[PDB]
Amino acid sequence: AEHLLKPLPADKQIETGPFLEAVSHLPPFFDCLGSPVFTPIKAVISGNITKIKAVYDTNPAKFRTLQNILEVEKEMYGAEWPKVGATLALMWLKRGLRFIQVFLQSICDGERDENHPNLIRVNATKAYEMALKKYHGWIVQKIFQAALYAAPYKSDFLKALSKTEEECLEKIRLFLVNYTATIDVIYEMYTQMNAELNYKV
Ligand SMILES: CCCCCC
Repeated sequence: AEHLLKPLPADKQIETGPFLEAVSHLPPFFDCLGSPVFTPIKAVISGNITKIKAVYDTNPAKFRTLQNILEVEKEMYGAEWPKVGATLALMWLKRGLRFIQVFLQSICDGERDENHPNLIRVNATKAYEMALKKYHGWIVQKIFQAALYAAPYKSDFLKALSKTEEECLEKIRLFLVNYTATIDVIYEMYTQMNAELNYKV
């Protein structure tokens, strides 16, 4: 029916396996209505999940938590870390996840352009600016801007998730609870561990 993220534990040590399982339900929503223009945002999530899963699967106990991934790979790659392995993949994945969070939260808070109430371009632009734009050069920005501008009508977007709109929005707010908390904890980990990088693609 739905797929909520696990509750945050008190130690804030998110388990890798259930994390990957949960967020693996997110790329299909880019398909529930999607031309190839939206593939760039989808791929920031999808391609990066695949990279992390690959590392985790080699040794699930060693990479049991996301914190484990960072500390283990810091030991493994030394001074090349954190621009390496699953650490780098998750550094980008958290930004894709953040895009989704801000985009969905914006919609749920009833944020819109009064001139275009059935568009979601202001919501998508807001999310892009606060999640991803900072790490994007001019070339990649155009690629993403093309996707953001091709966004579907709000009514079609909500319809697709619900295959009322107010009841749909209610369910998104519930999903956003543990989803938002989890992402914030991952951002905070990256800062705490000095794993965050600022280079642009
Ligand atoms: C594209 C994000 C949709 C998330 C479904 C709750």
